[PDB]
Formats: sequence, C-alpha cells, structure tokens
Amino acid sequence: NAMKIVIAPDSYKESLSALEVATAIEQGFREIWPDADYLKLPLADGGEGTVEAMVEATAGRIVHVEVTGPLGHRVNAFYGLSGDARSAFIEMAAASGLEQVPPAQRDPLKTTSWGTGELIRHALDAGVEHIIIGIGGSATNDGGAGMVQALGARLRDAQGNDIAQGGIGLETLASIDISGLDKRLSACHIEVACDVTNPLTGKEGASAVFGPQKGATPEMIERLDTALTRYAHLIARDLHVDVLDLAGGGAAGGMGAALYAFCGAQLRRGIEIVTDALHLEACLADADLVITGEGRIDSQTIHGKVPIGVANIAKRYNKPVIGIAGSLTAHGLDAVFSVIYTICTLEDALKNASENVRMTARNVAATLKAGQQL
Amino acid sequence: AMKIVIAPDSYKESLSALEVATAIEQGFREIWPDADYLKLPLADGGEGTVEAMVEATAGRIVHVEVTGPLGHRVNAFYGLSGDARSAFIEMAAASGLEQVPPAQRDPLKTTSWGTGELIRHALDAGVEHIIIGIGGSATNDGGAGMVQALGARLRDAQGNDIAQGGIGLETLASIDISGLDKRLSACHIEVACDVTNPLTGKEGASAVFGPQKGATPEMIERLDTALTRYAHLIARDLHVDVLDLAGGGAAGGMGAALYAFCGAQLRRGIEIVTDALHLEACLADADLVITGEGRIDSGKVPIGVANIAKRYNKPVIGIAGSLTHGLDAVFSVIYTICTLEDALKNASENVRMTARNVAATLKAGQQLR
Ligand SMILES: [Cl-]
Repeated sequence: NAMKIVIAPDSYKESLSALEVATAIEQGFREIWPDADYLKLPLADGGEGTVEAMVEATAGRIVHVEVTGPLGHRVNAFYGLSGDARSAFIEMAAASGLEQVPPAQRDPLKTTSWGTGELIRHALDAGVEHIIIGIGGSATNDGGAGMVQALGARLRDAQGNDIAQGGIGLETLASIDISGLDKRLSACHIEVACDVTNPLTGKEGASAVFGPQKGATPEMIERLDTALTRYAHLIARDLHVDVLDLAGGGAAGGMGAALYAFCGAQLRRGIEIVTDALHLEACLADADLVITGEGRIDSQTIHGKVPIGVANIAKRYNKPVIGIAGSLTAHGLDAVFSVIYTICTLEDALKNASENVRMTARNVAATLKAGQQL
Repeated sequence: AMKIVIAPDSYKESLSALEVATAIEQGFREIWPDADYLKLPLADGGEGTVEAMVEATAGRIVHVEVTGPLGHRVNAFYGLSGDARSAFIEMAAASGLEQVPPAQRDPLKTTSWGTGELIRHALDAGVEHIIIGIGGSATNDGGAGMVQALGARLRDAQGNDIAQGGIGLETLASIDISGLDKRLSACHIEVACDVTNPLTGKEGASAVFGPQKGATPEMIERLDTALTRYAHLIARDLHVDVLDLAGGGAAGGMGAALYAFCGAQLRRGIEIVTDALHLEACLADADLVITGEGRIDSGKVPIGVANIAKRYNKPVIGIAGSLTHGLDAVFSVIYTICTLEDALKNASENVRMTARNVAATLKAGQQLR
C-alpha cells in the first residue's frame, strides 16, 4: 500500500555523487512523506563516476591495483566488482586517461592503453561474466594496441619486433597475432559505453576529432590517421573483422574498434548499458512516482542523458517523473525544477549543494501532496 | 472548474505585481488551460500600491502637477477605482525622497504641501474612500504643509502663515481648522502605517527617520522640539492626543496629522489592501492560491495571503524572485535588475516556466491515489 518512490538521479558534476543526490532528495521527501517506500538507484551515463555508482547500486567493492599508466610508468588504478561478483565495472581513464598525464608531458604518439588491458585482465581473473567499460577521457591514440597486447595479442613489425609503445608503434604494425589473446574474453559479455558515432579513420575519425585534445599537432594527426587506416586493414586481414565502417570505432583513440574486433565487445550508449545493468525498468514498473535529476557545471556538456533515459522508461509504464536539475545559472519529464550550485572547493559548498537539493525536493513533495488534496 | 487565485507582490527592480501574476497564469495554462483564473496583484502600502490597486479595481492613473518637497513643481500622480468611489495615494509621488537629489536633502525645509493637493484632487472626484501610503518621505514637517494645502491655517504670533518645512513649526502659534476642507470627516481615509513610532522622543520621527532624510543630530533636536510643540498645540486646539499615537511619527509626523486633522485610520498596509480587494472572499471560494514576491535585499504580501488561505484550508504555493511561514511550498526564481535589455523578459519567462512546473507537479499529485 505504501507509496513507492523511486529516486534515480545522475550526479551533480564537481559536487554531489548520484547517491548523495538521491539521499538529499529522499531526506527532503521524507519531511512530507516520512512513511513512503523509497528506492534509491544512483545512475550514471558511462562517464566519470560510473564505477562508483555501479558498485553502490550492486553492493559491490572498488579494487585498487597498480597498472601501467599512459606514459608507461606504474600508476594506481581501480576497477569495480558487483556484490554478486558476476560483473566488473571499468573506466579506462583510471589506467590510461588524460589526467594521469601532467600537462608538460602529453604525446599521443607515445601514450599507451596497456593498463586498460590490465584492468580487463584482473576483472576476467575475478571470474566475471559481464564487463561494463567506460572509455571517456582517454590520453591514448594507440587504437587500443597497448590494451590488446596486455591481454595477449602480439602486435609485431616487419622484422617480428613487437611494436613500440603508443601510436608511434602502430605505424610499424605487420601482423596481429591473437593465438595468445586471453581466451576468457569471447566467453565474457563486454559492453562499452559509447555515445559518439565517429569511425576509426577519416575527416571525422579518431585522430582528426579527438587527437587535438590529446595534444596532436595538425601533422601528428595525418600520421595517426594514416596509421589507423593500416590498423583497420590489418584488422580486416588478420582478424577478419571490418572495423573501418564501425560507428564509434574511433572512440578513445580507436579503442572502440579494438574492443569490438579483438574482445567481441558491444558499443552501446552508456545510459542504456547502465539502465539495463541496474534493472531500472523493473524497479520503475512498480513505482508510484519517479524522481531524477543531474547537475552540470559547463554549459556545453549539459546533456540530460540520465533524466531523459529515466523518463523514456517511466513513460512506457505511465509513471509520473519529476527532475531536480543542477546548474551554474538557470523532455518526457512531467516537471523539472532547478537548483543552482557551484564547484566544491569549499566542502561547505558540498553541504550547501546537499541542502539546496534537499530543500527543493521538500517543496516538490509538498506540492505533490497539495495536488492530492485537489 | 478549478478556481485558482494568483495574488503576488511585485519583484523589486523587476516585474510589477500584475506582470508576475500574468507570468504565473501563462505557465499554469500550459497544464490547466481551462481552469478559472483570477489575478489579484497585491501591495503592502509601499512602492507600487497605487498601480496595483488601479489594476486590481479596473480603475485608472491620473497625472497632476503639485508642489514638490523643496517647493518646486513636480508631476505627481494618483489612482481612482473603477467605480470612482476610492482614491489611492502614495505620498512619495508628491513629497518623497526621490524628488529630492541627495545633495539638497534638508528636513528643515522639505514640505508635504504636494500631498495635501493629491488628497484635494481625490476629494474633488467625489471619492468616499482614500487609501494613502506614506513611505519614502522627504519631509519632517508633521504634515503641516499637507494640511495647509487642505485649508488648515497654521500661523505664528503675528498671524503670518508659517514657512515651509519643520522649521516653520518652530514659530507655530495657532492652528485653525475653519478653512479645513469639510469633505475629510465625511471621507473614509485609511493610511498604510506599519511602524509603531510616535511623533516625538527617543523613538520619534526626527530621531528615528530624520537621519535618512538628511537630518543632522543638531537638526534632529530642533525638529523634535518643534514637533513636541506642534503636538501640544494639536492637543490644545484640536483636543486630540497625538502625543501618544503609535505610528504618529510615520512620514515625519504625517501619520499624526492624518489622524488629528483628517480623521484617518492608521492600519497595517496589507490589512487595508486585503479589505479593499475582498481578498478573503476571493480566497474562501478558491481551490488553489498562488502568491510570491521579489526582493533584492538580504514579505508581508505572501504571508498575508497564506494566512487568509490557511484559514479556509486552501493550498498556497509561493514563487519567489531574488538576485542570488503559511506557505505549503515555495520555489525560487533568479532575476536581474531591469536596466539590462532583456531582464524583464527573462524574469517573466523564468516565472512562467517555474509556474508551469508547479502546475505540472500539482497535476501529477492529483493522480497519485
Ligand atoms: Cl604513466
């Protein structure tokens, strides 16, 4: 009988995690409806915070582990494992991301994805049947060549020499050999959060569109673009997979195409991966009311990926859905209310972000109650 | 049909009470097109009370020229009701601090003559009822200019009409209300008065409100002596104790002169406006009350509304503007001052969108069984 209220928000970036957002909403709602049946389900879009969100949702753990970082030195990375141990959650950026690289050291000719392969290997080592991988924020333009080598593939040059680390090495590539390739991979269900359509090569390929932001000069870009062409050609030829035409294969320096061609990964929109994995639809089918939201700081990246995906599912069950949306200044949702917040370089500001979500949530609930009485 | 009353105050430096009410109704109609809406722009007796009352009563604004606070000609205004039975006056239009540049602020010289004129013109339209707000005064003359403009003869020891301003009060020797417009006692005159301060003393007009009107400490002492006298002469010649009036110090002592000379009632501004628009009958009949206000600083209207509403067990939601008790829920809108080109438009849009989401939320709650 108790009213069932599902609270499935994204994070407020640079401030509250998805779960802290859900918790502040629940506290506000409980001021009006102390005895409702609340189900919190912290969501993510496959980007930053996905591993933590997934681990919370699944009662899992974060496993910290030393891997090879993007410049080939030892870095501390992490992956997540589900409560049941059947799923691993990986953000490649922990091993191979731009922020593992101090500004006066970005060379996308040298940077490697090796440590992403190590994270995948450790996940596989833990017995998982399912891996979810986020590939945003990459330092690498090596087409995932480091990654697949770390997993057992031999990527050699014309004289049988393993290729050099980074995109540099891919120019020299003569034979892909997957006799050594970790056999647990094709048995595994591997999903990659991929929200771009860019292919491996060309004028909207990996090097052209994303190489600049990893520090490629105009000329470095042609070299890498020309090398990923060869890569695709040696992929089609030595793996018998066509990767040149794949939508999203140009993601994370071409790692999208390596994850597809070597690992049997599926490239899917991240919100759909996360939505399926946490069984949102099953949680919602029952609900009376769905509350969601998200917070963005930068106005370019204000994309309601989580609220809209939540609303799309809810509408199939005709559930009312209300969003509490965070912004610096102030789509299937029945209503959206805004919360102004800032970047948390006080922690006092973390508390104020918490308080403003809670208080808005209170007023939303009070207004729902007022509606009942009409 | 659902009855929805929209009864907000203005957003200061932004949307008028009516413009708030219009933005709210627009957003609500996006969810509930066919409900019954009533916009009642409200005011607390302060800035914007004449304009809100005209709108709320389908009346009109009358522009007329009067004597400003330093004696010069100013274009003041007032409001008549739709039935032409009530006048709405803001003193400040005639005798306000906005009419006096900061450099030229002298509470020894400033006159309320202009205010008396406004009142005379309202009496001239045969109104039975006058609502006067007395905020933002430049004057510390005890309403002496005002009443002299209404025919009261206030003169020194030689029969000479006293000079303009509270400095004229130092020589006041006799009050004669024989020329005093006979239409005043007849008139139901209500004065928005929301401070308890009396005419004279430590918490009197001059001590408490003088300084902001340019009163120096030395000036404050002169004026307080002169108003103390005025007060004694009022008791002697009009047989009325203004010396003990809560609110007599309002508007440099104008509250006491409206009480004593005019027969006016001093009431809380919100309580005058309530009765005038029959807010209690509108609300008793409503299903749903929406209110609000906007402030630029660090709310009598929303609380006044919610207090009535809750008496009839009506849901009340506020939509509150800003730059950075009895309500079921309140939601905030950020606005900017309206000197920027799109500031008014953006504020109106933000109110509208918020109201839509309030309406949509109320609707979802309806279907929560
Ligand atoms: Cl490194």
